[PDB]
Amino acid sequence: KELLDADGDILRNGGTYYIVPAFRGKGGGLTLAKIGDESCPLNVVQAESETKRGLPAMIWTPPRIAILTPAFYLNIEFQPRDPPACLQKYGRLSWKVEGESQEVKIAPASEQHLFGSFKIEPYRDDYKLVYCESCKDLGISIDDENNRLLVVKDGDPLAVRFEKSK
Repeated sequence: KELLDADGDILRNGGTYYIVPAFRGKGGGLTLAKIGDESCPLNVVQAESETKRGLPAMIWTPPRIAILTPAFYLNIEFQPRDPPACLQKYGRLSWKVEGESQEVKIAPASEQHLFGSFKIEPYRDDYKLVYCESCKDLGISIDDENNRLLVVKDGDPLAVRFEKSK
């Protein structure tokens, strides 16, 4: 199966997309939030408002191939226009999974791996994101303050689509 954006174009290696929900009524696209006692927004979350596309995400794999497929391991990097000061010296805001909490967060730059651990898979009529420590679905878990945390949640994936950032 081919990985397509919402227009029908195959996803590009190194392309930038908004990662938006395929279903209505439970939040918008993927973005960052500060959680708990953290002063910096290091958690990947779904936007509370369905009207929001979230942050552009650059998706890439080391092989010098022009398109992406479900077989490739991916790095996913948020590219905000106006990153908060605490994240301005990162260079790349790459996703990781924290092993003990299973939360998707932004990695320190020194921790980023050449091959990422994410993949994109068809899911019903849309797509899902998976994390490969076998691979497990990423889904949403609500915290005490109603933040919609992106977490490993095997069997309850967040269904997503990809919109070109432009």
